[PDB]
Amino acid sequence: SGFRKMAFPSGKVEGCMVQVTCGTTTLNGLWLDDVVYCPRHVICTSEDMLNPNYEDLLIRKSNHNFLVQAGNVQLRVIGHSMQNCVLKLKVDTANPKTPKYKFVRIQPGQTFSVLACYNGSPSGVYQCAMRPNFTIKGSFLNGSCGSVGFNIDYDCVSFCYMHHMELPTGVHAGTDLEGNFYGPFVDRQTAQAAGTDTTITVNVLAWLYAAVINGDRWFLNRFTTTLNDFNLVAMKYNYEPLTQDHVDILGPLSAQTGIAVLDMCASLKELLQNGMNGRTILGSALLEDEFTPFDVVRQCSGVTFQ
Amino acid sequence: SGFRKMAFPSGKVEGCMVQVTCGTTTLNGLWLDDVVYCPRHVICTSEDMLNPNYEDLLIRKSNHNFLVQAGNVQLRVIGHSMQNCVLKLKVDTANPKTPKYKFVRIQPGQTFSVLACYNGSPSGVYQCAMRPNFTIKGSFLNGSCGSVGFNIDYDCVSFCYMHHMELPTGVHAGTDLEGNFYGPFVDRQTAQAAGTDTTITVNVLAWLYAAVINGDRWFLNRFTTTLNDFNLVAMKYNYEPLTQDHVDILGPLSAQTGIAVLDMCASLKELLQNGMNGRTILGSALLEDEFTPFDVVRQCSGVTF
Ligand SMILES: O=C(CN1Cc2ccc(Cl)cc2[C@@]2(CCN(c3cncc4ccccc34)C2=O)C1)NCC1CC1
Ligand SMILES: O=C(CN1Cc2ccc(Cl)cc2[C@@]2(CCN(c3cncc4ccccc34)C2=O)C1)NCC1CC1
Ligand SMILES: [Cl-]
Repeated sequence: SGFRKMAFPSGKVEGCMVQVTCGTTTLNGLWLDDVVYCPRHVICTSEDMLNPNYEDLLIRKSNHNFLVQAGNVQLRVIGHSMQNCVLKLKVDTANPKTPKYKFVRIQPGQTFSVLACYNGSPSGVYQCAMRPNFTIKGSFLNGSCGSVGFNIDYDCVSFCYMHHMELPTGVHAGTDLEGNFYGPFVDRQTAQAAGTDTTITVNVLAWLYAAVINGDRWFLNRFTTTLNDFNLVAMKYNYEPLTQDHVDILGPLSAQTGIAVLDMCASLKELLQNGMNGRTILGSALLEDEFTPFDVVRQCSGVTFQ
Repeated sequence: SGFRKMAFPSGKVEGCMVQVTCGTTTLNGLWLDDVVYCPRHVICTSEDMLNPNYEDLLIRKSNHNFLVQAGNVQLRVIGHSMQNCVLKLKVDTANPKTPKYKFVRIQPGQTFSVLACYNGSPSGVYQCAMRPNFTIKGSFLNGSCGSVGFNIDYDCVSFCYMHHMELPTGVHAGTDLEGNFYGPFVDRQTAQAAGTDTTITVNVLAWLYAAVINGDRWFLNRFTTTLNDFNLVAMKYNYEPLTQDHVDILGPLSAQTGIAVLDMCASLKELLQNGMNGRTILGSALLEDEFTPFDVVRQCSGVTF
């Protein structure tokens, strides 16, 4: 029993974190085999950020301008290249702690663990979701750039995020491990703002199923809804539209509890209209949207507390 | 910017988790040097749990009755002993991944990271606090016994909890690594219940300071209070009494924000008597009490391990 915001064990990722320094700029790198991946803005000063010409800044650099430190050992850079917004530093030593891994680009609504790092040293691990506006609500200070997001389903680490910046509203933006930004952001200090964010409806529904599995049903009702009527109401509360794909993905949770997806949608409609009236759901007074259907199945018991 | 419920990196603990099997019971063990530590109830069947005589159950066991598996390697048990509610299995191989460590017993209000494990394999990591009633609000299924709680300071892992059982309300109970239970619990199948819990006041105050550090200031006011007048409010709302020690511990957070502790107490008093009026603090509609003053300082400074 219980339901917590749970991160993947971070050990496999901790063994990949290194410090990358270019001149006066220091940040984190990810060392997999003989390559260290890091944000390309490691080659920029604060003034370079207004309108950086990364190609012009990079051509002036040699391999020995990049200092890479793994623990208390200096790695030797023997090559460098830029791929989108990521710098790939070829080193002369393969990481002996390289886990089984993949680079995966995730969609909004998907969750992942973040290993926050400073100076190549891990400080903490927490769970995040890619928001519908492509930002993440992380906890990152200056020096955290290059910290990564990942999932570890079945002993293989799937790297999905690398940290690059904090937006004026205090939320965060970054790239996949190929250097492609999530959202319409650029690694430039120009006017950029997080678009209006919305609630991840399929995740709220998954978390309501989690509350039912753990033995709570106070929020259910005798009503049902059509998908379009549900969407017409939900969008009035800044909730993402629920698609037929989301209904399909909720199938196993619907089967385990015996509650049809559109019946749970009717409960969600009522909760949006009424609030919780002094009650909580899984120890929360707000509707939680950073647990996916897959996360609930992973954490919750396969047996419902009927 | 940002404020999240953050756990310590779990790598140093993952390298210590093993599977321990005794007959039909399978749970997790902690392998440090040549000893594997695990709940002593690994030697019990469901019927034994009704009224177990652990010394009598243990004397009937040989070293070869304990199957210890580290990854896909079988460890050989060469000795066994019991210390309080923990079983210590001497093995023929020292763990090459043993970190620098200490066994520490924590007080209620203190937080720690839990590395939830099943069959000796880590599944997840989350943060939690020892409640004033000595239970923890964890997330554990059958097979999670032997999973541990810990904190890190520099390179040293301080092991503070080992998981043993779930109570009827869905909360959890366990021991320190010397096998002493937190709370008035026993490792037996009998009627046991979590006592009435209270809110960790010093932690709520620390989290209000974290909200001010992050730009949330709507709840601040021109008022102050005495510690005596605040404690009368705390008792009325099921909050733990705030002591001069708690005020001293909040000193660095008070200095960073320029808000006196008793000044923050007057803000909490008004929140307790009026609610949030449709507002949130750090994305929460409830007053959060599972961040200590040290957790707030550590997260807002970037301490590494
Ligand atoms: O003070 C700056 C200037 N930043 C320009 C800029 C522009 C583009 C890119 Cl890709 C990167 C950056 C920087 C590189 C470091 N960085 C940070 C990343 N993660 C957490 C942070 C926490 C505090 C300060 C900085 C952080 C950036 O956003 C610095 N940004 C933050 C202001 C609130 C808005
Ligand atoms: O059905 C039982 C019988 N338990 C007796 C008992 C008595 C004393 C001790 Cl130390 C241990 C135990 C057991 C050993 C495993 N265990 C569990 C630990 N953590 C999460 C669990 C989740 C589900 C089931 C069991 C769990 C215990 O509490 C099993 N407990 C669950 C009922 C709510 C209360
Ligand atoms: Cl995805």
